[PDB]
Amino acid sequence: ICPGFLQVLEALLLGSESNYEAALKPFNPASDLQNAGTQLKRLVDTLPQETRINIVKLTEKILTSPLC
Amino acid sequence: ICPGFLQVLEALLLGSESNYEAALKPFNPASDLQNAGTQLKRLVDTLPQETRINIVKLTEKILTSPLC
Ligand SMILES: CS(=O)(=O)c1cc(Cl)c(-c2cc(Cl)c(S(C)(=O)=O)cc2Cl)cc1Cl
Repeated sequence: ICPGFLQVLEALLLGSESNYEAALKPFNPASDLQNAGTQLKRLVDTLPQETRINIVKLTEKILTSPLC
Repeated sequence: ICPGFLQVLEALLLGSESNYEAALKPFNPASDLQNAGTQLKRLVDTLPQETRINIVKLTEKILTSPLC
């Protein structure tokens, strides 16, 4: 799952549209499910710039939190 | 990283607030980084109900996509 998911990590924060949904193509998200992923991208293109590098530089401290 | 991250998966979609930030406590997200995680929760409490079970039932089809 690590590999199949980054194309969405960028299409989500480092993307704007077309790459996020097209990135979900290989995942063939259910109907509504995909719908939620589309808006998921909007919320990303609706925040400032620091909030962008933040959730991107934040999801790492929450998931891949270095240190112990 | 699989384990340390679900407390946020629920605090994010199955949560509203306090559990999401408090869930990031153990991850000690940087300053702004955490800021982005706070709004991250708002965007979740700002969508309908199907969009909620969707991104939750969607992030699985994108990441843990069954089948091949
Ligand atoms: C399935 S999806 O593509 O619609 C999706 C939706 C969300 Cl909310 C996140 C997400 C997940 C988390 Cl945990 C955070 S955070 C690092 O702010 O908690 C931010 C975001 Cl945008 C990630 C993805 Cl890939």
